[PDB]
Amino acid sequence: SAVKAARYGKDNVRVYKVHKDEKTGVQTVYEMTVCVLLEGEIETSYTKADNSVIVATDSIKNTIYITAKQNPVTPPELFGSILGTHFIEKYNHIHAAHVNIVCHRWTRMDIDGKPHPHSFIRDSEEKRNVQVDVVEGKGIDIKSSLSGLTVLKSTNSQFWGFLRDEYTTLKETWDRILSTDVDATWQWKNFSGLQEVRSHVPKFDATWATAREVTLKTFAEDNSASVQATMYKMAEQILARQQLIETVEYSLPNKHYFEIDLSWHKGLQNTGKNAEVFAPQSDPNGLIKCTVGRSSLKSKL
Amino acid sequence: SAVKAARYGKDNVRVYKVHKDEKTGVQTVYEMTVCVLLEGEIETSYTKADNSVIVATDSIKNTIYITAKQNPVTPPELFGSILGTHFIEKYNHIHAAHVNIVCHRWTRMDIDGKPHPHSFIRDSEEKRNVQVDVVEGKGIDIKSSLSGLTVLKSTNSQFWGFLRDEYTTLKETWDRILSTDVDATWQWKNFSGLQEVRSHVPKFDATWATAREVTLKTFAEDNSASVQATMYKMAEQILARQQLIETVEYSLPNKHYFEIDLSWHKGLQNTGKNAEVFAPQSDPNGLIKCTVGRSSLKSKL
Amino acid sequence: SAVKAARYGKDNVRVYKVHKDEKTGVQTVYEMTVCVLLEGEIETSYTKADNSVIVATDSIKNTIYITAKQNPVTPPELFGSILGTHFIEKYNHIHAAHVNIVCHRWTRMDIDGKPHPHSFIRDSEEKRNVQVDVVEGKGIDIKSSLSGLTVLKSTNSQFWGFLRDEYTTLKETWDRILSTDVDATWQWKNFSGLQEVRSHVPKFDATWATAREVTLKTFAEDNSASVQATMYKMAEQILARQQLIETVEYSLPNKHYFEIDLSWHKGLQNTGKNAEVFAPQSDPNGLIKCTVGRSSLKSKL
Amino acid sequence: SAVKAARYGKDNVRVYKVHKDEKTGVQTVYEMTVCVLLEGEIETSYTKADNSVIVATDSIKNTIYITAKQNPVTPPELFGSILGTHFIEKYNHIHAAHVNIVCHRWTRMDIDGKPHPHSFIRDSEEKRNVQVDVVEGKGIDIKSSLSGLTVLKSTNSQFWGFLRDEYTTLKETWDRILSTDVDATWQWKNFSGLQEVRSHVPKFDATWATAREVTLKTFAEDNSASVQATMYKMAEQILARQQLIETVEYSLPNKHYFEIDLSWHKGLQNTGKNAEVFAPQSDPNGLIKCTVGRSSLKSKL
Ligand SMILES: *O([O])[C@@]12[N]C(=O)N([C])C1=NC(=O)[N]C2=O
Ligand SMILES: *O([O])[C@@]12[N]C(=O)N([C])C1=NC(=O)[N]C2=O
Ligand SMILES: *O([O])[C@@]12[N]C(=O)N([C])C1=NC(=O)[N]C2=O
Ligand SMILES: *O([O])[C@@]12[N]C(=O)N([C])C1=NC(=O)[N]C2=O
Repeated sequence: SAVKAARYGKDNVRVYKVHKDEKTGVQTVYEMTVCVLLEGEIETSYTKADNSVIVATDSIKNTIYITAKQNPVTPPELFGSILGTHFIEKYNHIHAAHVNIVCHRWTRMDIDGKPHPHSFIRDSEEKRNVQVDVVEGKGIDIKSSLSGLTVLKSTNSQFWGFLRDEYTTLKETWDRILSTDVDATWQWKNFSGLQEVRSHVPKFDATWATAREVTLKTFAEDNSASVQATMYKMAEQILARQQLIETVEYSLPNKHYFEIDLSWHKGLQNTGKNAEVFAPQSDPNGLIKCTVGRSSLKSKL
Repeated sequence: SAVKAARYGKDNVRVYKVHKDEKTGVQTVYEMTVCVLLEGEIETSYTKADNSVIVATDSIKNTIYITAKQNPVTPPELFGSILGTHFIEKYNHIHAAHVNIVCHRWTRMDIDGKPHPHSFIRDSEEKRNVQVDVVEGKGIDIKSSLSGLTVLKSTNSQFWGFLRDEYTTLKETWDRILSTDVDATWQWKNFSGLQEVRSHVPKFDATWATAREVTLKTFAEDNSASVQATMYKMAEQILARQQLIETVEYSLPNKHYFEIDLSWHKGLQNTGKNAEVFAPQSDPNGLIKCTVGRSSLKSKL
Repeated sequence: SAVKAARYGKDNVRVYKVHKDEKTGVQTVYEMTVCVLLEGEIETSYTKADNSVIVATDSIKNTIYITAKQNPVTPPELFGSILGTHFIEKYNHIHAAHVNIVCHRWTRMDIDGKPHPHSFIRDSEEKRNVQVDVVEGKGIDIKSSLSGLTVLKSTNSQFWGFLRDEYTTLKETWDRILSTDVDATWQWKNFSGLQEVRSHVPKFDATWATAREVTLKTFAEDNSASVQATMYKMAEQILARQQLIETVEYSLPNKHYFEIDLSWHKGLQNTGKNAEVFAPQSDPNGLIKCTVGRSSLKSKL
Repeated sequence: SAVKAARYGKDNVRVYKVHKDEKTGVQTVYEMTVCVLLEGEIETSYTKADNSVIVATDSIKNTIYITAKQNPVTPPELFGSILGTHFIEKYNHIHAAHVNIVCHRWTRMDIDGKPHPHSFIRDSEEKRNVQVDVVEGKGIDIKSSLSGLTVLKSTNSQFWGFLRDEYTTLKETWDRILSTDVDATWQWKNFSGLQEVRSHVPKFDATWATAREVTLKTFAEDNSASVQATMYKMAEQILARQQLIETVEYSLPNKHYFEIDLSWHKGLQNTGKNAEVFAPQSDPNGLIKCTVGRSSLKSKL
């Protein structure tokens, strides 16, 4: 036998950081969950009980907290790049660091119409995430995402004109509920190293904000022909607004809300135009995915 | 043997309702999870295989949807009262109905600064709940609550002066993080029936809003001596603002954020006044409870 | 305002203990999650910022680990009684201790047909639990339970003869699937203190084993008329087999498996006698409860 | 813009099937959760609101149940292959089907020492899974796995000789607890189509059983130098026992159990040789991965 692939490290490292402005009194908090997995010349730890090649996962944990103490933790694209770069620079035999960060929301409270200097609310379980792959000799590859953004529209969604054969029971509809949990990912151009990442720092928060804005406005305003058609519109707009991202990926469940025929009970009308009460379905669910990039076709367009 | 207590029914009934204003185009959505459990002269279903006394749980489910079609689903205190009253009135041998409702958030989206007529966001997993116990001959007992309201303050929390003995290792502190998930319950005066509940309908939304407002403002503004002291202040204020509630209950976890001593690494200072990076602890957690009512002591106060 | 009820303590305290027989080499492991909440003369911690009356939750945590080091952790009824007794004896002003223990399964592995001396498998997420309420001057009240015991039978369950009215759509059936997650609780006679608990120690494991055995055999063998009828049979048998328990409680979901009519597709027959493929329903679910005790009726039986 | 990748279908489809032997009375149950995602000439559903190319997810759901009615659901490798093959054969424009199956345990109950003909227990949340990728013109690629197999050994695990630098605090140990949740995957040689899959049907259950047996015995018997070293031994043995699998992958968390120093309390000794009571850590956790294949090195071995 031989080792074909290996990576190891510390997962589920919860990290909080506070910034205190002593002049103004305003405090700002950040909370994340971090995973760092390393690759390199480590195969003998598996094959020969050679622990000399292992940077202990406990040490990786320590390093996450030390790096958070010594650097900004925002934007997460930067923090992840600093953290991954540390491992491949510090350890000659480590050649890749894979850093995943989930950022948790702590939104400043407004009390009596004024932002409070040191109190926060988890205003959504929506996350902002990064996946930062730092590969020695091959730069830094970053995927940024938002996830757990749960939305519903009560009309202006349709689904008709789909294939119908002997496996089909679904009725066409010109007016349905559409609800999803949005997972949207934008993948950046490869960066050559940490200096290039730093050179683009403002673009990270700006592009996350664009992605979120476009997602919400397109969902709300598109009289949707399908999940497929709507998500594509989102992706094409995000690509148009940031030239440093190469692709946009969406993964969207179709969280079904079924009509309830009540006509068996006193002739109650609760379908079609009279549909008011629905049964949300926990499972199963449609699942619709696509990755959108920029065109390179010049004929047969 | 004999049956000492029994109740049965349908749990986890997911319900959506939409209201459409055809004049304005504005749509409003409601989503809940409902449980209804019945009591009455049902013991022979357990002891004698007598199913004649069972209103099938499937029928209870149907009844939840029919009742939602024929009545408002808001405020949940009213919906639960209508629903519970139905069972004890319709079925002579059913003498209590226990209705639990969890209301899920669907907050209207603002798009380009304007409220959208038919698009919504799950802006928090915070819930608004009711427990409505409709007992034949003994009226309607309602407990209203908010739950899953997750908050954090980064300073202006203290904990010192606690008992110290041979089991104690905890350091006193004059400046710590305080974070919790708020579960707050207000219990209403007994109502004689559905007419009395209806007579107080506006008070339900108003009292939920007061409870939420008081919770947030007191959390944010109290330079807290303990979880105990802060929660008591919340409860006393809510009681002062609604004379139809008899008690207020809080159940609050103390979700610990531990300092991380980094002085072993290059003399890094990350404790006390220099504490910036903390380790959120998933478990264990303090758990602090109290039920507050109005005083009746006239001496030794 | 005044404090009407209060309790506080530490929740979610994970505890492992190992026993090592140095003569044989056999090791035995125990893992639990513990909650201890205290009551007593603590109201001034809420009303007056008086922390002197608070035994810190951190200290309660320490005490759980110290007590586990100094005593057996099995049976959990005993451990919980020792632990609760400690708080009301050690602290004059603490007058009740409420101890909840969830015991996690670590079943010894059999390797090549022989029990391994120090390797274990989580063979089920089924739990064994206790609730031990130690109340100064009023002894020790113990509720023991098993929970998360998930079972299914593919026939020999029926449900017919239930009430039928204008809310009813459910078809009678003489052959259905029955599946549940069993939560069964037995409540012991009040014990006067720790000596009386100790005097009955062997009965705890024996009664848990009886409850489990009776549950499984009755589920498997009863040609069930309803969940109600089957659960009652379980309870009556457990009461008959242990005179020191006063009541038995079951709480059982009816986890529905729906037939799927496929006759629209090539005349496929998949209902009634030809039902082979079913759709498990995640929600909603029936929920059926009862508490059974010993009879005291002497007439009209 | 253009579509670079797309797939869509139905997720979270719960499926039960029963087999009834009418001669013997013995019934056997199967329960799974299924996901099927399709690829093909579908880009215009995203770019042009062309629903004609969409086989509705609802129809995919119907097809899962129909296929389960008309075919064996075991082994899952076969069922997934039949199901995926159906989509690429039935629909000219569909060119890949990605089928994921999670199989849930229903183990026959033994009652009074005899296997019961129609009653079952969920004896573990451990799963058996498959990922079957059916790609037109490129056969069938199958990955089989077991997951959620939670184990612990109380001794005969070590971790010493790891890299030590200025980021390291971890103590070397020659005797620790080792606990994990095993996720083990074996990837089969590419199969040319459904006939080749069928030709190897007995190997699927046999190889799952080997993987499980090897996992448990190696975990129990290896005096482990590290998670890395132990998992490699598992993988090499599985490869040696089935020539039709090309690689074996393990993904193992190191679920830490920390010693508790109690020497501050009455000199209690609970470390090293006297360690009996430990604190299981929910997070963070080590995470150790490797993919093992057969060697092809002929020099510098
Ligand atoms: O995804 O869920 C489908 N299949 C289906 O049955 N639907 C009702 C869907 N709606 C869609 O928007 N697209 C789609 O492919
Ligand atoms: O609850 O968690 C405690 N015990 C304790 O150790 N603490 C740090 C606490 N803080 C409090 O506010 N109150 C309390 O009783
Ligand atoms: O509980 O789920 C019911 N109601 C119902 O509709 N059922 C199919 C049930 N089966 C039962 O065993 N009992 C019962 O009351
Ligand atoms: O993985 O958790 C480590 N790092 C570490 O700190 N450990 C205690 C580990 N034990 C291991 O078996 N391997 C490893 O790399």
